[PDB]
Amino acid sequence: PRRTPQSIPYQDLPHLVNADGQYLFCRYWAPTGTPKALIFVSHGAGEHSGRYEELARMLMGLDLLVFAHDHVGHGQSEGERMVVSDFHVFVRDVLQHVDSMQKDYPGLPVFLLGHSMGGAIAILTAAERPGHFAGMVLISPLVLANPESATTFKVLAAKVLNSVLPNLSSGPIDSSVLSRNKTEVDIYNSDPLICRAGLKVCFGIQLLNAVSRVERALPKLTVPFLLLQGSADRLCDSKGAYLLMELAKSQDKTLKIYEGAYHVLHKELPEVTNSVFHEINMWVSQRTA
Ligand SMILES: O=C(c1ccc2nc(-c3cnccc3C3CCCC3)oc2c1)N1CC2(CC(n3cnc(C4CC4)n3)C2)C1
Repeated sequence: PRRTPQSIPYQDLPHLVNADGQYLFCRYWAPTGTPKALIFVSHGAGEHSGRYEELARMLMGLDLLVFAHDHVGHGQSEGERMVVSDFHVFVRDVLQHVDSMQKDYPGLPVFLLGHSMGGAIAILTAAERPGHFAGMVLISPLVLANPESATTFKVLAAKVLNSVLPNLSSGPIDSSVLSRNKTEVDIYNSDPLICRAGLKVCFGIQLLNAVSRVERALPKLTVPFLLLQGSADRLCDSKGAYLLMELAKSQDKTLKIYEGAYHVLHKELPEVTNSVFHEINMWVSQRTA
């Protein structure tokens, strides 16, 4: 029988088979009553859906049915770790899961929540289905990568794109730039389901594709969104958040800047994280009443 990369049979776990025949591990948090809306949680590179337990439980407490899967190559889903044939695979698979849930739960509004790479996936998902999503919550979405990281990575990308170098990777990122909360950093460094290895160059190329595709999608984006961004973000440059606010056509767009905060706002210092949870709670509550 088919098993996760951690040797657990998929028959023992919630799952979905994607269009490429790959098993995706799924998570669900459903309220005891009739849901007011559905919301898909889109995780970022290297991590997995289990990192969203507390946010998901908050949203479920608002009577939303929260659902997620581990993207291909991540967590408990299948696929060579941190490989993707094309970035759109992630978007396609989100859409499959959304479409499946909308059948089981017809007539409900559907929201997207995405962090980091998962925020770029959310943007591209909404841009593919204009008018279909009720709203998007973006936590430091990948709109522009760190300019310094992008420049040096593009040099590595040149080698892989001009030669046959299938194993080339970037150096690992220093986990301390992910959050000022050292306990959250230590937890991230301890989770066996998180891939903390240096980025394979082929995957980083797909992140460059994500950035290019987000740029082209902005003038089409009309979905309501809440955008949360730290001013000291070394992964997704804050300039991308300002550009998203300026270039999206959405009539309902709000930006909250957390001064001094690092990339992972929902795992930051308690004052930041508590505010992040409260702001998402209010924004979703106002749009599901
Ligand atoms: O999605 C991403 C992402 C986004 C942009 C990236 N950029 C590179 C990158 C790296 N090295 C060389 C180059 C690059 C880029 C330069 C140009 C293109 C590639 O890696 C990225 C990853 N995540 C980080 C990520 C935050 C997750 N988290 C969950 N908890 C925690 C801790 C606080 C508790 N952290 C892990 C989710």
